[PDB]
Amino acid sequence: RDPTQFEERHLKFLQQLGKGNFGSVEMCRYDPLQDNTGEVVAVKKLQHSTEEHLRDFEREIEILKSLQHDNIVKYKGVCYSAGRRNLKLIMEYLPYGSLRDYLQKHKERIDHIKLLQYTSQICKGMEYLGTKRYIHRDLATRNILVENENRVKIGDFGLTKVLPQDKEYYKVKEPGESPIFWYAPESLTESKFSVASDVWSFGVVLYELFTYIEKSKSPPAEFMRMIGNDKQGQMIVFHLIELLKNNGRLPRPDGCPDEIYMIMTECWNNNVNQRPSFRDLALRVDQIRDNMA
Ligand SMILES: Nc1n[nH]c2ccc(Br)cc12
Repeated sequence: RDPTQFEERHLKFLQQLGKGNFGSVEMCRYDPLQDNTGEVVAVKKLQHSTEEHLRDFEREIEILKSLQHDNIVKYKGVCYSAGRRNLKLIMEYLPYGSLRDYLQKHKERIDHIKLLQYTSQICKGMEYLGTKRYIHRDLATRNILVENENRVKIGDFGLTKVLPQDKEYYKVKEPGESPIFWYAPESLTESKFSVASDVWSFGVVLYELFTYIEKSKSPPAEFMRMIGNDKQGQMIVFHLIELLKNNGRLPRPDGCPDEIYMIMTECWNNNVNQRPSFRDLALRVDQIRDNMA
């Protein structure tokens, strides 16, 4: 029998874990003996399993399956439905949930040493991803999962794209729901996504971590304040682009160490080529951890 081949009939629903963009994730027990002793897994499925969505979902599955790293959620297998060929992605279940909820829950009880451990781990997952020429496009604390107190993993790849052989960016022609408050200026203006725009988003993740997910301090709350809460729909994007062009930025989180703040601000460079590399960020973060320890 194939362990990566899961029969949907044996999957028992336990609880809902999240909904992002097109897919929904559920906690399920794979219980073929039907006695509640089987493994608990996370199961991602599509809410609207159209032709086009299914095609994109299958590419996402191949992306995750190709990744093997301590800080990337583990692929376990796939479910296939008879007939129209609906797909479910089976992944390891990480019991402490999303980093966003985890931090929002425990707040400052998670100290700076711990936050920088998570930062380094996120950096390393992204650096590895980049070696495969994948662009995440959706790096945010809501897409990072907590395995235990000492380890986080990048947990969703629903927007992930593979770079063309000959280009260092991927251009999205018809944008869907976009996390614009995590987007680099060139992603907003030209829909260009690259390792460097992932670095920009990583700076926003660093901001998220050091604000402890204080709601009034979220990137959407802060950017909306800066452009004016009166701005709506497409005008938000127009004014955000103008703000960023004029070096409008998220503020330093209260109590943030200057060395960490410096990293955020370097990630948020309008000049794409001047943003740091994930290889260098991992080294820099680990050095800061070493100095603190
Ligand atoms: N809690 C989780 N464990 N594993 C997951 C995979 C994807 C998503 Br979304 C959540 C989880």
